[PDB]
Formats: sequence, structure tokens, C-alpha cells
Amino acid sequence: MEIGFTFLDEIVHGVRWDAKYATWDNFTGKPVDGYEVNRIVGTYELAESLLKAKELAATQGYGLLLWDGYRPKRAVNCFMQWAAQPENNLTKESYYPNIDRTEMISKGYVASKSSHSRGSAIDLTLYRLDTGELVPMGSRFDFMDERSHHAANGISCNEAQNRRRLRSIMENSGFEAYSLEWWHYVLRDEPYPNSYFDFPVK
Ligand SMILES: [Zn+2]
Repeated sequence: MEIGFTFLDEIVHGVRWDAKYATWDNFTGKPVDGYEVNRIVGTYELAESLLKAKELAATQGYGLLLWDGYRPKRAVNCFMQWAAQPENNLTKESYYPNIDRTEMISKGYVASKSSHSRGSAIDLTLYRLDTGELVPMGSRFDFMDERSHHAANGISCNEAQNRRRLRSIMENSGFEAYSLEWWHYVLRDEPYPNSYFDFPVK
């Protein structure tokens, strides 16, 4: 494991995760290059502040489900290569109806360069601690639609409020949200801005 980085579960202990890109259940339909392990890797400072976020989901009995933390530059290239491929319609319905692969970059949904490669960005939801069920957010992880925006309409009052609660837990825990994706959060004062790493999630 690279220096300054860690598997986030080794710091944030009861945390739920599903490394979507080490899995076939992502918009490319296969595991993404650079993700060799079904784990969420991150900067220690990301882990530290995620731990505060995990604890602050005391703001109700909310638990965190992590989907993606540190993302290798080669993972970002793999997404770009995928966006340049012909449409096989394999993941279009679930991940990007209403736009196409091309537009998924034009519209700020897939980054040429990603904050994730700096090791301090995280993708996550909340689940109910009591009930153990996923907190409904109106759109799926990597949904790639205006529906996924924090400010989006066509999302119920609960779903919009739920996104607001995730956002508030994150903002109160040293993170900055991102308008276009309710799941994306970057550590506010991150150890390595301007550094985009490429060691594998391994
Ligand atoms: Zn993200």
C-alpha cells in the first residue's frame, strides 16, 4: 500500500462498502483498470474525516456505504476509453438514459482528470442504522443525469431531504459537496491537491 494512503475500512471500522469499480456493477460493465481489490482506498486524512462523518451519522441512525475513494489515473483513462467506445446499450438504461457516453464527459459527470486520483474524494450514501436499509436518494450511484444533481427536482421531498442530510453530514465533517452528483464529496483541505496518483487499488 502506497504511503499516506490506507484501505478506508481499516480506519473507519463498521463502514459498509462496495467498490463498484472493482466489480462488474458499474457503468463500464466490467472491473475498471487499476482496481484490483474490492476495497475503498483513501488518503489517511480522508479516512480520518470519514470517521468523523461516520460518527456524526448520529444525525440520525445513519451508517455510511462507500462506493469509491482513491481512483488510479489509469481508472480515469479506462473510463475515458469506455466513453469513446460504441454504444452496446449494456449499461445505458441504468446509468445514462437521456444523455450518451460523450455527453457524460461534456457535462462534468466523468472527469478527464479526477479529484479521486488525489486520494481525498469519496463516493457514498447513507443507510438506516435501525432498519439496515438504504436511505433512498432518488437516483443510483453513477446515475449521470440531472436527477443526480443535489439541487434536482423530480426527486421526492424525502429523497431531496435525504441528499441534504448526507451533504450536511459530510460538510460538517470537513468535506465539500459537488452539485452535480449527490454522492461526491472531497475533503476540504486535502493533503495532495495537484497530485494525481496512479498506484493500483491493491
Ligand atoms: Zn466521486
